[PDB]
Amino acid sequence: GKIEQILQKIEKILQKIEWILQKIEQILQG
Amino acid sequence: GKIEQILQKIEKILQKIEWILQKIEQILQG
Amino acid sequence: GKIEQILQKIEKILQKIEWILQKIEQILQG
Amino acid sequence: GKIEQILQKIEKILQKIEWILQKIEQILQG
Amino acid sequence: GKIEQILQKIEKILQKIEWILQKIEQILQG
Repeated sequence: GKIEQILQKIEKILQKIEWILQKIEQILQG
Repeated sequence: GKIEQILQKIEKILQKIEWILQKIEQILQG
Repeated sequence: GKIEQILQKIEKILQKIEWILQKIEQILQG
Repeated sequence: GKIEQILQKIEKILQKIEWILQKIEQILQG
Repeated sequence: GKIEQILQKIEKILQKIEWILQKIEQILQG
C-alpha cells in the first residue's frame, strides 16, 4: 500500500514536469 | 494490480516527456 | 522495505527536477 | 514479472531522456 | 531483487538528469 502511495506521488510530479515542458515548448515556438 | 497500473501511467508520461524533449531538441538545433 | 526507500529517493529527485524546470520556464517566459 | 518489464521500459525511456538533455546542454553553450 | 536493482538504476539516471538540468539552468540564468 505504501509503495502504491509513493508511486502515485511520483506520477503526479511527472505529470507536473510534463506540463512545464509543454509550456517551454510553446515559449520556444514563439 | 494497482502497482502495475500506476507504473504504466508513469511509463506513458515519460514517453510524452521524451517526445516533447525531441521536439525541443529540434527547435534549438535549427 | 528497501523498495519503499528507493522510491522515496526517486520522489525527492523528481521534486528537485520539477523545481529547476519551474525556474527554467520562468527564465524563458520573461 | 510484468512489474519488472514496465520498470525496464521506464529505465530505457529515462536513458533516452538523459541523452536528449546532454545534447540540449551542449547546444545551449553553442 | 531484480526490481530493487532496476529502481536503483532509475534513481541513478534521475540523478544524472538532475545534474544536467542544474547546468542548463545555470547556462540560461547567466
